[PDB]
Amino acid sequence: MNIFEMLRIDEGLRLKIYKDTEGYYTIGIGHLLTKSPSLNAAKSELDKAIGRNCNGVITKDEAEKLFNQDVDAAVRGILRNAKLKPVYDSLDAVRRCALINMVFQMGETGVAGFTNSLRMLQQKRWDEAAAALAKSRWYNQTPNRAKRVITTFRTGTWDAYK
Ligand SMILES: [Cl-]
Ligand SMILES: [Cl-]
Ligand SMILES: [Cl-]
Repeated sequence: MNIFEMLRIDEGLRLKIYKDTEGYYTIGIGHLLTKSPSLNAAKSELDKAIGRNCNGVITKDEAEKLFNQDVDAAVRGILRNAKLKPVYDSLDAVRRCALINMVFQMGETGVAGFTNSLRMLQQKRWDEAAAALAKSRWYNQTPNRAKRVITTFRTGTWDAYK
């Protein structure tokens, strides 16, 4: 099980524009196009992103090229961020995927706001961290994917995805 398989499980795969759980226009493997209400602002974002007139529809390969990009972006953003980098440095390989997950989903900034949780991860206090993470809107909005990730951090195993 790797980061790509973990996120394919978490976000699904869709070849036509769609709305995410928060109502925003998405495509492929949780690739956020726009926050804007405009289905038209979304088709343009899409074409900008693919480099073709897509008309809200893409291929699998395309969907995969975008995923490649986003995961890479997610990793480079952690490794560059002052609050995130030390945490990641301190983690084992499995818990590392867990922080990649959260960052792909909520961006660097939002994950960087979970101060206390970050602190307990870095200190290796698994149960405490799991407890704080849960006290979040994130947990309340997408509880199943959240518990999965939260379990990844508590355990250090792929149990929850297996
Ligand atoms: Cl926190
Ligand atoms: Cl809460
Ligand atoms: Cl969920």
